Amino acid sequence: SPYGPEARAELSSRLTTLRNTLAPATNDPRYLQACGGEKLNRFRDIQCRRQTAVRADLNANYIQVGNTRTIACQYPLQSQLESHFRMLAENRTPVLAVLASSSEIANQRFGMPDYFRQSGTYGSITVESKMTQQVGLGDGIMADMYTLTIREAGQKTISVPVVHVGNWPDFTAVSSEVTKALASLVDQTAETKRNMYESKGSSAVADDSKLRPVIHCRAGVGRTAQLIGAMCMNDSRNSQLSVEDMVSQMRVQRNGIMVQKDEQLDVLIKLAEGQGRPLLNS
Amino acid sequence: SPYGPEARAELSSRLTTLRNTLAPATNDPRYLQACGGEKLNRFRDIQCRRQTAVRADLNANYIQVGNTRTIACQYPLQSQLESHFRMLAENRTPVLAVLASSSEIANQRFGMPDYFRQSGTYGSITVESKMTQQVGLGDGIMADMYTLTIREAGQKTISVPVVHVGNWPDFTAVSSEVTKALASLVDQTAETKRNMYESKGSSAVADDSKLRPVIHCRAGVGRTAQLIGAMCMNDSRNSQLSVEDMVSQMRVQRNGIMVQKDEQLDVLIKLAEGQGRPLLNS
Ligand SMILES: O=[N+]([O-])c1ccc(O)c(OS(=O)(=O)O)c1
Ligand SMILES: O=[N+]([O-])c1ccc(O)c(OS(=O)(=O)O)c1
Repeated sequence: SPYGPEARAELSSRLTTLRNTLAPATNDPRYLQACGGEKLNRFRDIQCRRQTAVRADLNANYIQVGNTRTIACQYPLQSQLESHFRMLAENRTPVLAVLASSSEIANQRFGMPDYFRQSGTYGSITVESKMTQQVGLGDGIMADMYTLTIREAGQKTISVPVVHVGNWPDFTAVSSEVTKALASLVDQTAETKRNMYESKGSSAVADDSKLRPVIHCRAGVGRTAQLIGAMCMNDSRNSQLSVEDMVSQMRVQRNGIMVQKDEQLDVLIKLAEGQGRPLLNS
Repeated sequence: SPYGPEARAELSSRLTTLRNTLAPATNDPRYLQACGGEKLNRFRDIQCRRQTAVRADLNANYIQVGNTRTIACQYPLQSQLESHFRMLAENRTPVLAVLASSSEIANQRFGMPDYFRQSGTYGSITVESKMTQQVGLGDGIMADMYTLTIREAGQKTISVPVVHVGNWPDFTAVSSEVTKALASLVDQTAETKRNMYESKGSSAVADDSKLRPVIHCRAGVGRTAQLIGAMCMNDSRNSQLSVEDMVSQMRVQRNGIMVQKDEQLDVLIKLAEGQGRPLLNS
């Protein structure tokens, strides 16, 4: 069977080799180094591939999986909020998906600023947050939506749709079903916003680096990778892209931890199976 | 005014761009293609989004607008009736809303079989039609109700409540007041039937692809989309979902013609205004 134990063990074997190869050495030239000064990485061992880095002072990467273009990042550190908002505004972000829970954000020990549910001033940037719809995803998991309006003197004002999975559970994986519902919602939100930009003749439409959904959880490697994998499977342009391809691509373009847990890879396996998409490359 | 000429012009503009982007190319990969064979699309330019298609041999789509889950389809071709009945039964359809007029049905040149007002045999499926209540909706518009009992050897017998509005003319919008009364009746009918299935511990309750109201008119883009929009505004879970959201969601999940006529979009605007719901996204 293409989705049996033997196939799963082979997929695991190829991915483990790749994680090992991509493990960051001290002062690794493959990875962004703090430039710095200020702490760049939220976690010491969770680093940001230099050649696909979005900004020199964020832990954030452009990732293309097949045809699917995204940005994946860590939850921005306190010091990084201005730069983070500048990334969001410059990208003409069509959806920001935050997969860290309300309980994580509320936990002062974790240093995850509640930057999208309240208004605020961050250096030369001001941000206004407004609550919009709430969408159930299944299993009682809820997406709370917002718009963030980012203002800065001498810059165009940009509003960004936010999808926040406020009760992502901390003790269990989220199911493939909830994952698929979340990828659909995030993709739909992006498509509505991207359409507005296309309608106005935005020059961002022509720029490979712009109009990318931005996805973060806490480290930007576990929950983030599970959603990015599900989004690439939702994309009609990605026929025949294997699970091995998707995960290898996320790993090379961000770090070797992308899809951090077995349960996360299992979701991607189950979604692929549902589509009759291959796990392994021939 | 957020409901004035300027707002409405901007809404139309965004919706037009989307329709144009969604236009099906010859052999478009975003859309379901005829599997042979028999005609799939009742109208060659009214196509069925592949990623949300219900069955490979029907022009029919799962649509979720905010939290509201439905199925929208074209009036089934004769050769599609058997598959159409199998969709209805497998979905444990809580209500089937038919918005095609008695005149259209009667017009033999339109090829719209009278599949719900009479009993019949469709391959291995037998269907028994029984008339139930009649509910007036305003402006002399009438909802005629039925119960379709679908039987097939070795399969569970399923009964489907039908709401047929036989006097909503093709290419028109009934008033916002009639639309609101029809959405209430359709939602109420589904609620009663869904309750029955829950009382019996039906497995369909847990399944997101099942228990969806099914709505069709002739093409499944005009009158259908007006009703679906009204149903989503009747759903208490959809606070702050904009008209721009609702229509963009219907378009991405079926085709770019959803909400075919200005007058239909006008009913949705008028219903939104009545609720202080936004027309546009920020
Ligand atoms: O490795 N980590 O540093 C790490 C820490 C906490 C997380 O919750 C996590 O998972 S993640 O946020 O889904 O990527 C990853
Ligand atoms: O868009 N169309 O090409 C189309 C064709 C026939 C219809 O009868 C129609 O109207 S509809 O049945 O209310 O969707 C729409």
